Amino acid sequence: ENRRVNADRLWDSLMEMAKIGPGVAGGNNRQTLTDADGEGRRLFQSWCEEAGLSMGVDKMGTMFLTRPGTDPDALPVHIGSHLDTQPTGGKFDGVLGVLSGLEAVRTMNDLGIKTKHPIVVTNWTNEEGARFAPAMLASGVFAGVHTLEYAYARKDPEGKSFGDELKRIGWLGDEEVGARKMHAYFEYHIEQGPILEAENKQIGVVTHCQGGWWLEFTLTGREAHTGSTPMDMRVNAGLAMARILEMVQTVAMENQPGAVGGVGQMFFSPNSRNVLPGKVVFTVDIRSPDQAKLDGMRARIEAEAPKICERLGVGCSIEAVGHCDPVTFDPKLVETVRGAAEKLGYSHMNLVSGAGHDACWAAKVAPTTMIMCPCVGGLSHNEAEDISREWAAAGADVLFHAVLETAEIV
Amino acid sequence: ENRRVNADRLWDSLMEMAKIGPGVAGGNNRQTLTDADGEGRRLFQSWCEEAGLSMGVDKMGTMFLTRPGTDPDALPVHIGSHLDTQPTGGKFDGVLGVLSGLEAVRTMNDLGIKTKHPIVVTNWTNEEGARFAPAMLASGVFAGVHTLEYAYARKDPEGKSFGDELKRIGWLGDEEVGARKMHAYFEYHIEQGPILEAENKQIGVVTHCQGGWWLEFTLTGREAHTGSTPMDMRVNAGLAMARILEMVQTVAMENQPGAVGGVGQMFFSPNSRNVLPGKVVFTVDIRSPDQAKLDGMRARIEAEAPKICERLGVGCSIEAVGHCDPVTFDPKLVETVRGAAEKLGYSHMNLVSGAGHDACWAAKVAPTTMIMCPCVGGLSHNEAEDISREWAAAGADVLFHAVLETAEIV
Ligand SMILES: NC(=O)N[C@@H](Cc1ccc(O)cc1)C(=O)O
Ligand SMILES: NC(=O)N[C@@H](Cc1ccc(O)cc1)C(=O)O
Ligand SMILES: [Cl-]
Ligand SMILES: [Zn+2]
Ligand SMILES: [Zn+2]
Ligand SMILES: [Zn+2]
Ligand SMILES: [Zn+2]
Repeated sequence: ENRRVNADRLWDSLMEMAKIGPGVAGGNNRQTLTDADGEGRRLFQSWCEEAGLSMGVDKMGTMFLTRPGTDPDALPVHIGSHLDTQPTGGKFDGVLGVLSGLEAVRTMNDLGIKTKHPIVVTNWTNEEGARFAPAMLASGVFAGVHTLEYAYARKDPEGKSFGDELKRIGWLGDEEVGARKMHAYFEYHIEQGPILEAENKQIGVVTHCQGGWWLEFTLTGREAHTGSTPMDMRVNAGLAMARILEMVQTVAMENQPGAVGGVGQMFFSPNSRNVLPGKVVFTVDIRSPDQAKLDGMRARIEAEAPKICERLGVGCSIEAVGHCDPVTFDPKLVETVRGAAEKLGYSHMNLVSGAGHDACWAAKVAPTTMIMCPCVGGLSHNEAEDISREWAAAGADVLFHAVLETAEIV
Repeated sequence: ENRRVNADRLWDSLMEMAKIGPGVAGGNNRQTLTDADGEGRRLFQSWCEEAGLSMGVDKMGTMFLTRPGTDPDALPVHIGSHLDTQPTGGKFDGVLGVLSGLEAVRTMNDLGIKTKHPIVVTNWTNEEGARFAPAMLASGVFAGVHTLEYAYARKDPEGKSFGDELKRIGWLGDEEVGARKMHAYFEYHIEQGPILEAENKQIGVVTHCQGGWWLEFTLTGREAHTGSTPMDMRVNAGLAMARILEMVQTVAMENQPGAVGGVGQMFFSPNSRNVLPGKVVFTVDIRSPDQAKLDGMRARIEAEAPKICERLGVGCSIEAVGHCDPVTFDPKLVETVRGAAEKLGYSHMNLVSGAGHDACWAAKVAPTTMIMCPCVGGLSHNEAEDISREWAAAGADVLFHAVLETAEIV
């Protein structure tokens, strides 16, 4: 209640990691299994070892940095997030949670605090799902949602497989994925939504996570000349994609509040200015806090889209390339978080997470919750993503205390 | 009337060139200024020199192969097309006209025919405008529509410039672009439309070319998280693009008959599945045989599209990256072509060309017309583009006789 993390030390570690794999506007382009990700993992590794943590790496490249407890038989409390970013990443999505875990350890060392349960700072591979789909791939293997082989065979847009890239940057570890058992899992993360800033609250007590689908459409047209083909003879997969995006906007807007839909990825083949496309590939991202509502939006998109296509002579094929159902966080750990906020005198409210997180898969296999701090305009997945020294430190303080309650001081 | 070209020799030259830069389905991917194009140009060069033609090359890489006439004062009759293809090219778009020119020369040699006017077989650089926009770039320089510098600075999607690529494959010539004066220019080309096949006509007597615009849209959104951004806070340039494609389909359909509108090329940035795009870039291709109608479709697309975008918070920027006005071919050469068809006993009808061609720029600077043969289902810019030995030869015969009438036998 007096005991606080070092704000300047946390902040300084965030500005140092921001320099690894810079974007073009003061954010980060440090995507999974690139060289810059390798550099980021090594920097994090070295900081952690100077803090007395010992490293284990699983076959999905997930890094576990351990601070032993006083009971050698006791299961660990993990503090988790990701160091991998979007191509237009901010400095804080993922990174905040991992380096807050480090700061909590450093503070314990500064105060010579021992715990019953070990504490394990965790960096999951390919949270973002920008380079290889799905998102939360490593934590999904951990929870048994995906096989190792399935994960290894994911390809980026240049055709490189996840497995090979992991091996290339040198982070294929020896531990079986998901062989570690957790006593509890905590994730500190920026909100990525406008609510905490708009309501003037310092801490978000995360109760639930909204679920989502990634539906990948492959539409088949007929390559043909854009100048000499009569309109009544075109098989236009581009127009079909256009009508499908409009229909997604309608489904989302007919399902307010608590529903989003949209598309961020799109490919045309062969992508010539005077050739109607033979393939159009894109991903629809739909999400709701409410399972039945999410099921209903999916069924509907999947029924209406083939009819848009059939009206145009266009072939339509859909694959789920990502899926997380809504999650309810562990009520006991939710109280610990609220309690830590109150003990510390920090304004707080409950919150549903808008994004998915590795925490959502962690909750399959262990008591789990999350903590959020505010971010400016709820902007995230943009280089302009912004938090203050003061916001970051507040939530880290809450993380510190929640973890100590759960790991048990001696 | 007895004198016909060698159908097996023409056809065999088409099947030989088809083996250079193969596609993935028995067409061709032999785009401008690739190594495959270098190889195609060299094969054509060697066939022409075996036929006693002498070569000049301009600074745009256009190849002029000359057969002398007996009048020292007389300007040449050119036979023109292109050997460069789309990524999903057929074996016949462009190639038919260039190798028919060669076949006509070989037949003149076989019959020992001399002409008053010299004959110049012409292969123009970057007709297709698939790799570098605009289309008909070299012939455009020739007719004075584009500067040499502007042409050299065109970039492909990987950032290579036209100028450098021309130099690399070894086709930068020494002649000033457009220094040659032509007496007349003829282009034999497949129809790329269904009409000749459907009407059971062997020869298309081309009277006009429909004109067109390439309008390149750059839409500006805000990169944002596709799960955690509320719908009322998204600036969705993808949805804006979707509504613009639908508006184009409406403008085209409301301008029937004689209007086409469509999109073959599209880029999203940064093209991650969970990041709404910051940039969406695409090209709208609009065409009409009627100038006022084409003008009107452009004004309308250019007025309605910024309003679609402004309603979504999206910034809108439009640049013309290609333009040819409707062309009326030289009526005297049109009669020569009709006459050759009649002399030979080939069924014929008039046609407006759906595509643009180098012929359209040639017509700025010399009497010009085109000859078409049928193609199956009017399918073109597709590897499955199809003509028969019999169709190809008939139109070449008409080319031969039209050119002889115009160049004048001795
Ligand atoms: N904070 C963050 O990196 N989160 C990702 C993870 C995710 C993506 C798709 C999905 O279906 C479930 C989770 C995001 O929601 O974009
Ligand atoms: N041979 C061929 O396929 N021709 C091209 C040329 C063209 C392109 C754009 C334009 O505005 C005018 C002409 C096509 O029609 O796409
Ligand atoms: Cl090449
Ligand atoms: Zn995250
Ligand atoms: Zn993220
Ligand atoms: Zn052509
Ligand atoms: Zn073409």
